[PDB]
Amino acid sequence: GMQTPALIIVTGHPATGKTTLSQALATGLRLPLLSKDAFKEVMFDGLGWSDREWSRRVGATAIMMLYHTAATILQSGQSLIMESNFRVDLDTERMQNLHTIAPFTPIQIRCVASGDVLVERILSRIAQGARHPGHCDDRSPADLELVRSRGDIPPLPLGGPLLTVDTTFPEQIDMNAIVQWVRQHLQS
Amino acid sequence: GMQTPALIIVTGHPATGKTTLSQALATGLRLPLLSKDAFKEVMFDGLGWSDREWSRRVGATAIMMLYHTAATILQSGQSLIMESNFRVDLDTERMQNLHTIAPFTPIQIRCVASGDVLVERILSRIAQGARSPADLELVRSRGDIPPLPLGGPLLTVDTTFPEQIDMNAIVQWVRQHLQSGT
Ligand SMILES: [Cl-]
Ligand SMILES: [Cl-]
Repeated sequence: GMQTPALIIVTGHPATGKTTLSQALATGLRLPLLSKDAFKEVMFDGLGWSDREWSRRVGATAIMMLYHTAATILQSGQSLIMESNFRVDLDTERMQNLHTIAPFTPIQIRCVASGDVLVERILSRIAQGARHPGHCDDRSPADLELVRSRGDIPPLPLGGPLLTVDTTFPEQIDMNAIVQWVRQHLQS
Repeated sequence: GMQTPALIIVTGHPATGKTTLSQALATGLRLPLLSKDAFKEVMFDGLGWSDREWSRRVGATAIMMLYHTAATILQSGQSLIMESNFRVDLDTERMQNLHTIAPFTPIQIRCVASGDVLVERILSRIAQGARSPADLELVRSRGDIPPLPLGGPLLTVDTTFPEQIDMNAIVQWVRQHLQSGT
């Protein structure tokens, strides 16, 4: 059909639950999922990894791949989910540029959690190796105090609906309710 | 839709017309297009250039990115086009692995053209900012790329004389096979 496709943006600071949530949305809505960190990991596996500067350069490149791949999916009329710790200062204009070549209707989910919970997750994920080593995640005492005192990520000013999901206490999260929230908005 | 999605594979050696043709298929069928060269270009722009082994590594990584992206698109039930100079020895297994995690119905288009025309195109692309004598000799004498043994329909398109290519006919050839698999 001629309908404008939906672009579901899942954002949040690192460790706020955006990975799990975006994956649940992909399974629940049967939609393609483009994740910055997943793209970075494909690149670390193909080109190698080293230090934080390389991680940053690979991340900037992964973000470029995310927008490139999104455009061709949206141009086919298919909806999709994009997940990253999006930055208002740079991603607002990237989303505008995307919209110009591949029109979409935005739906945004922002994940948040307490500093203490975020610090616990960052540490355990790195200790238990759930996190790819190439990311070279800043895990020093200063880094963790910055994580702890950061507050919630600002959402992208895209228009359209926004849901904020606090994952501080995961037991309180009803994933199907979140999927249904998106479905209702896709239906409109 | 619950129909198995199609995976349209556009293969060919460099400069055989696989780029233009895959773009015509994407726009003509309104499907996503994943191109090895296009992914490589995004990576060179973000990471830079160096010795030609780097380009080789970037190429290998772009391919991995192609299969990564294809999987999620196919898993949603959406059909797509993948364009590359696919290699029988490595991409046969990668396509099998993809099928396991993201079932698809393959449709293949292989582009070919005379070596002389291929050299001309490559030289002009090199000259028009868009190649050793060994590189060019390999281009001229190499012969046609082997198609991937994936089953499904195969169409070979000889682009030595582009004026005689009916692009719509090719679109409808694929579209008829899509209707056949619905
Ligand atoms: Cl997360
Ligand atoms: Cl070409």
